[PDB]
Amino acid sequence: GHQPVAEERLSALLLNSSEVNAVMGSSSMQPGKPITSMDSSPVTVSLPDCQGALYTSQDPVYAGTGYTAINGLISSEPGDNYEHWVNQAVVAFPTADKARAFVQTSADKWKNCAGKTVTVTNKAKTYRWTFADVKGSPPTITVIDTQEGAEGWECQRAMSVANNVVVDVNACGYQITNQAGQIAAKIVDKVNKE
Ligand SMILES: [Tb+3]
Ligand SMILES: [Tb+3]
Repeated sequence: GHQPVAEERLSALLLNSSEVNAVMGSSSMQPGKPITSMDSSPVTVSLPDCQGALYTSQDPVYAGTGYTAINGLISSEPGDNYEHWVNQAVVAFPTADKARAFVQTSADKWKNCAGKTVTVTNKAKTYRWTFADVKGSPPTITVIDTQEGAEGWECQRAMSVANNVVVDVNACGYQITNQAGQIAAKIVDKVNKE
């Protein structure tokens, strides 16, 4: 079987509520409404090409890449002070080649963000985030970013590709090590079984 994943099957690739909870160490995370388009809400990053290194599914990042469809979910415990937060998305491309090219581009951009602090402005609010080094083994990339302050809030970004599908994950919390890497690998397993 060498057929690509159909656009209409993207939602079946995401992790369910049990799976998200299990990775994150929670029993109460809940998903929001399906996300079915790229995010074009404005955000300013002091190094503009680090936008994708901070957030999944960003319009300025995916624009022009040939993607055909995106399906995602954001999950967290209820309330304003959730312990865990996950944004998981899968992005369909016409071919494996185009999907892989996008991850390669992402790897180039993330490597220029590694080991740097950037300033991010959103809704007239400004915060600084510090990137660790880019990790992972082909075709997966990961990087941990840490929000300034004594909270210790952090996010791990993970991106991978299988078949014609790019897997794009942001997992955040106070005890981040490789949750986004785990999520990505589980989504890749779902792509593989399509
Ligand atoms: Tb957003
Ligand atoms: Tb906060």
